[PDB]
Amino acid sequence: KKTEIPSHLKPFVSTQHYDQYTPVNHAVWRYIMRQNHSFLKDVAHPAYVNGLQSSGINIDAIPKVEEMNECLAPSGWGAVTIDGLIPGVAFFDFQGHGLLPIATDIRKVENIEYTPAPDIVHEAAGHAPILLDPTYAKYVKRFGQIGAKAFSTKEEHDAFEAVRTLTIVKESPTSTPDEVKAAENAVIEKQNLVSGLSEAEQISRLFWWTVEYGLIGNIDDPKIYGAGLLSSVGESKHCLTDAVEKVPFSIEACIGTTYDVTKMQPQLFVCESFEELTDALETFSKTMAFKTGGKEGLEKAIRSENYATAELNSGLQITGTFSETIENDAGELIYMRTNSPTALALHNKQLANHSTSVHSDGFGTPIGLLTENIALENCTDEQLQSLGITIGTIAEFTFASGIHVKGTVTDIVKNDKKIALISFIDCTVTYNARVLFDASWGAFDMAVGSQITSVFPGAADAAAFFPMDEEVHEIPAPLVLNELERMYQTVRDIRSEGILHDAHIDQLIAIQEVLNKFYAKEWLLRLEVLELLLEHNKGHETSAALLHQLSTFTTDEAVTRLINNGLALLP
Ligand SMILES: [Fe+3]
Repeated sequence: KKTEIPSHLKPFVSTQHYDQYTPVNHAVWRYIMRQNHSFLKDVAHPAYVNGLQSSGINIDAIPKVEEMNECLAPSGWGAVTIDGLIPGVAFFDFQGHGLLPIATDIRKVENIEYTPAPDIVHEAAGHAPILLDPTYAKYVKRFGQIGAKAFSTKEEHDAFEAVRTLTIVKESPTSTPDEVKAAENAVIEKQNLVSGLSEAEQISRLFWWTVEYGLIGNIDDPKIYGAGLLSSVGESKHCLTDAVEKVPFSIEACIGTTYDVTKMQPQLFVCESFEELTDALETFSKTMAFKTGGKEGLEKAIRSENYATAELNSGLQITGTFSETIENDAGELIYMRTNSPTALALHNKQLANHSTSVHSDGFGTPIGLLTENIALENCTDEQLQSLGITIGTIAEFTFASGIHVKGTVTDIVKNDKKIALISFIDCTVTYNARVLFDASWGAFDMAVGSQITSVFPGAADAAAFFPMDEEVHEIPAPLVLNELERMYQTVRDIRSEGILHDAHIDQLIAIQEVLNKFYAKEWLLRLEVLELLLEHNKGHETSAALLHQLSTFTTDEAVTRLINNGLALLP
């Protein structure tokens, strides 16, 4: 059975259009994967070669994400297509559900060595292979669940929105250079306001030094598992040199080390085992608001200025933008409120009659034990009758804080044995002089709890809380393929047949003549023709000429390295 996509993450899911891959795109995939196989089979984690094949990824052509999804299903994993930049919490949430999110664009031939934007080479060929090791898949899935609970600052949310805006303007024909420059400046302004170390920044550093640039084994002879290294033979070769410091993995070093995506990594972190990473991630998770709860967790929710969920010891989950807290003389929290539409939930399921439409202007809740050391959450029906908490009865009780509640009880919502929500009408709630609830305001819904167990970003029932929009994407128009693309396709068609008859050899010589007359800088198609002739021991004169031309092709250092690496794989 295939891994299911949660309804809340369905809005981020797109479609891979295979017909948008040109013959050059398949050739670029093939060259990179052949180079990746040559070097990584000896220096990468042992799972890389069989893991790529078992993930549905082949060297000859770009992979289909739907095939990868079927291939990973026996491992309890899946693959989905995403279009454009998605929030970090969603990126991690997919992984927490055992789903690999893959952007399907491929890099241009001019950007084989470095792509400014991560492509299918990195997102499929880098992130999928080691998942075939169940210990690694366990770490990535657990990392996904923890990363989806990480709080970001309002400044980080603003910076992310501005970055998403720039990508839409930059990739649009209507946009002017000045319209782009403004979006570029908005990013610098928003990024400048970012300060401090959020849980999300720490999780981002941990993911980078493990899932992305991680090394495993003896520090003297480390093996590569990092997706960025598995997608870059150039970086993987440099990383194993003394030019890059190998440092033992630690949570402290990784969460405290910043990174630059533009330049090669100055240091890399070596783990002994995936079990070590999983244990360290769990130990780190205890510093996070989802595990801590309390005012410390709620403070992170307020700094986010974004939707968050507070879970009480009753199990009542409150989803909204938290805005204010009332603390006592000892700094202990006794009351909290939201300033936004709010929803209430039990067991990640929205309670009936407790949607955003009901709580449109905010939700306020006293938190603590009652007087006489009474935990209202664990109170029995008999104890509630003694307290006066019975439907149709005017209830009057005082919290240990001094918050005073008087109202006619309308409803009691229980979570199993525990009391979770007490609804009131004609209700007045007061703390000293301050009126926390006025009877003119109507219904008071009192969440029951003495402690805040967990604070996490987003919603407990995201499908109910958020609009699950079914976006419509237009199918892209069919590609028009020029002479060069057709020549690449012709070499691929001949290689697939596995026969090199006289007419096929004549076609290859015709292609070599077109390249000599009209395509002086075309090195990849020349390499593919040389590879094919050498494989079938045919066209001896054409092969010698192509080998000499490619060996002495250009003064350019990058292309020379790219050609020489291709020449190195020849029979
Ligand atoms: Fe990556």
